[PDB]
Amino acid sequence: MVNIKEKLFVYLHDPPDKALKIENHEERSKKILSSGNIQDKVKQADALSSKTQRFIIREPVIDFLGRFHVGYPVFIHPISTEIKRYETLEKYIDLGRSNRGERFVNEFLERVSKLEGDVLKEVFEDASNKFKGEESKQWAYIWQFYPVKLKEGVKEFAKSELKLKEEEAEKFAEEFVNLPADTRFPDHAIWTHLDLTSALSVKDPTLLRIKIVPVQPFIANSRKQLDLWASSHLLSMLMYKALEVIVDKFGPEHVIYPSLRDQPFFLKFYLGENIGDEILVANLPNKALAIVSGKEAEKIEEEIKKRIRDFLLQLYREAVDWAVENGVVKVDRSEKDSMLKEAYLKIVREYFTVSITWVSLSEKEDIYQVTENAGLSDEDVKKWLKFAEKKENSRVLERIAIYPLLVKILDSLGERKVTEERFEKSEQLKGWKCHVCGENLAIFGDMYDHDNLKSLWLDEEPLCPMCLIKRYYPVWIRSKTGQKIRFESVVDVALLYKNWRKIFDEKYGKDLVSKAREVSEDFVKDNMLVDSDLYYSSTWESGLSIDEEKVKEVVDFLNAAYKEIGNPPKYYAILVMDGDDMGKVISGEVLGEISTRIHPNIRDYVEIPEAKYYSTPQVHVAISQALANFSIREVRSVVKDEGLLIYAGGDDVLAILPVDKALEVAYKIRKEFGKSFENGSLLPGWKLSAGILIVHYKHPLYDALEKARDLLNNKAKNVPGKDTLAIGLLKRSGSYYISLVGWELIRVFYNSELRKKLLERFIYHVLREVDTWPIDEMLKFEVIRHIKEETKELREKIYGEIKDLLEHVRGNNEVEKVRGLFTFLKIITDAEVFP
Ligand SMILES: [Mn+2]
Ligand SMILES: [Mn+2]
Ligand SMILES: [Mn+2]
Ligand SMILES: [Mn+2]
Ligand SMILES: [Zn+2]
Repeated sequence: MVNIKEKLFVYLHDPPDKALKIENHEERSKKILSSGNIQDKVKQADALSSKTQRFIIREPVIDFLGRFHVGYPVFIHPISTEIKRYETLEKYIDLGRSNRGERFVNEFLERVSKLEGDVLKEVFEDASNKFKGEESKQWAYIWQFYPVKLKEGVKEFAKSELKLKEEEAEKFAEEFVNLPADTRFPDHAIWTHLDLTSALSVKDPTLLRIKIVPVQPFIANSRKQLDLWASSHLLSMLMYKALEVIVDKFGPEHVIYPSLRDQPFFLKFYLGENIGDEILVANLPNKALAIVSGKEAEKIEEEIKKRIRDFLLQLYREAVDWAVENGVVKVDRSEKDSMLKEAYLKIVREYFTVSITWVSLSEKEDIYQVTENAGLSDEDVKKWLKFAEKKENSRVLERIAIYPLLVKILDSLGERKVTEERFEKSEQLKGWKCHVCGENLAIFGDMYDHDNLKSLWLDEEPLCPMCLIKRYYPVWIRSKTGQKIRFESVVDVALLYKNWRKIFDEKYGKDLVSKAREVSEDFVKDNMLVDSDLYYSSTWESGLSIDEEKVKEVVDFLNAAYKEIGNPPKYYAILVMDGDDMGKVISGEVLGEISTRIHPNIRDYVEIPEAKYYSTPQVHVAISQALANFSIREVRSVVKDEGLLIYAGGDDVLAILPVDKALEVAYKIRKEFGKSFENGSLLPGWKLSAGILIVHYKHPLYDALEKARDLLNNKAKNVPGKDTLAIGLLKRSGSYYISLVGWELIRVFYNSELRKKLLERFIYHVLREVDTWPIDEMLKFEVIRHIKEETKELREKIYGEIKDLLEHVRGNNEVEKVRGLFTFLKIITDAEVFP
């Protein structure tokens, strides 16, 4: 139901360069739109936005080209409260004003508006050319690529017409595109404001919350890395199928969370853009927030559920066909027909529960009634409401004025629904269970004895419908995107340690392949080993799936290689990260004081309640965009091809890394999640906790994921103030070493001379002594004990370093701190884990 002209008008009610001049900005919007159409609903949208405002200006103006003017405008990070100044823009504007004054102002404005109009026209043309039939895809394309093409055009304008250097031009454009929407409260960029106006320009706008469950039972129950990735990615695809409805009916700017801008799924499967291996990463969470017209709410709920069910069923059908064709199931046409029986289709149908809930944004009601019935009543909240009541002179208001609490409310309701629908879930047939998961009925399981059931399946491994879908999914992604993950096995990731696989392939690869051929022709496929574990001599020594004792020759060959280039890495690392109190960040209760959000100069001219800063919807959109930038760009940039980044949607991250790269990667992802700005774009100015679990490759994956999630949720997030890294080493021995450590310790230790000496006895004795010991003296004794002019310096320096490191260790008393620090030291200094 998308009409592109009206959408362009209501969207560009304000110009992108509103920050540049506040005076007569509607006129510039009229010029930009003049290329398209002629410049209502926007009034209602503006009023609804105005209801969220928590200020009364006591009239001051902040503007680059203004004439009472209170100075140039800056940008303030919503979470960080860090101030970002438009340096290049400021300089150029100042020099221009100095040289030609007002004439320069009008001429420059006319030029800039001419450029924005041009770019808008070109983009519109591209949209109409690429998507002739469908207006929805057109608007999606325009909304997506407009700020980009604008950035390129402004960069060209600065480089050519203004004769600026490459760096200065890039800065000029990046600062131009990321201008604020309200110079008084530069929490958010102009684009998020445009998005909100367009979203709220619809009749009876309502807030829609979507949740798809279960995440963990589906994901964490994986036996293979490929199955894990498949699970995460399939979940993300389900969320994309859900959001596709919203994008179709309304547009991408209607989705508050997650932000759809630069989303690989949105770009590839909707805008048809050609995408690389970045599509392999799962960037969409299982929770979503959108703005939808009130009349069409239920219809859209049914439509989302319908699309998800249908997609899953088609996926299952294609899966069945694939399985029958490639020999995954050795079956005849009658049985193939039986594979699609109502029971299995029903399993597929009812596995995923989708809870959609909504609340009208513009239906007036008592603020206090809403919050009290909700139970969201703090001392701060009461003041926050009182200010609104006094400002609007009305006790009852549109509930959008209580937007943050509303979201909370919605979440609550959603949660309950999740339970209810789960209670009314039909029991599953009684039968033999899937060999992969062990919780779902296997196909043919109800109809056959276990032996016969085993005979029907490849490698004697019966599959449930969901696991069959899960097995077919990588082929499906390969067909739809031309992409497959670089590392299929967990051993693939483990062997990245010190480039062991590359070095070994280069030196002894062909010989290992040939001797493998000597043992059997099954082990070698496409001149490569069919499985990576065949790189280990142990696999050949014992368990295999007889043959001549030539296998032993291979083994000795491998052992010889191990003598020459070192032993192969049998350990890998699971990195699971999550943001600290993210919900409280979004609601804004943790974020702190409201005063910091205002431009410093107008602090006196504006009246503000003595209460917490609860997030306006534009702030929510801003933060969503920040999380999208982080997950889509930064995390993937850090991991690169050093490992496998399975999932990255907003705050939470899931990746499999080699043991050497794990700590660096985790620390750098945390560092980048710390940054407030990268170029023009925003980043989360916040903190996250993580869990790193080092596991032997033979260990069952589901248990490893369990212990990793355990490390993150029960260890790292249970520390006051959080922001901790929980490192666990689970040796084949069965011994489990856990160390709780602050992020800085990684950097300090990497810088420490202690590391240099350690890499090029002590730790064991320290752990032995701590338990019985009654401490700085106790430490000093041992440091002196294990470590001629040089030695006093080295003892003093390493004791100093240990003293520094102990500070960053998560322990409540020094006994704890030493135990943790030296547990960490035990973890790194393991000859088995770090050859
Ligand atoms: Mn406006
Ligand atoms: Mn306006
Ligand atoms: Mn999270
Ligand atoms: Mn970066
Ligand atoms: Zn299964």
